[PDB]
Amino acid sequence: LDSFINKFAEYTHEKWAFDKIQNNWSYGENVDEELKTHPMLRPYKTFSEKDKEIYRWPIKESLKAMIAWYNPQPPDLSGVTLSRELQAMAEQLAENYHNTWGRKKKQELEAKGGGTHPLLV
Repeated sequence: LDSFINKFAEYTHEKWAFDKIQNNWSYGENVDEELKTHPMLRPYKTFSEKDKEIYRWPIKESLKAMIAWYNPQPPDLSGVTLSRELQAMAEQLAENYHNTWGRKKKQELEAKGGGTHPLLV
């Protein structure tokens, strides 16, 4: 929504960075079998533009469509369970993954030169 949204990509990385050290992916060049390292061992608060292809505007529109209608520690988010006022809204948030990306999914197989997939339901 605001400049705080840049810290949401931190959370997506804070959980994503924490398990790598937990699972031998420490640091040094990239994800690899012979190396078994963590490529992006760096906070997103002061980040480069390589994650702007995943986070930012794609995650902004994730948080902007709603208004229309190094060992980081990610905190626990399940402190408050989503009641039916919000549980059915996550039923709509999961619908976004098949609407925003699903529309691209229809435009993914129709912009390659053919192909069909049963997921289009």
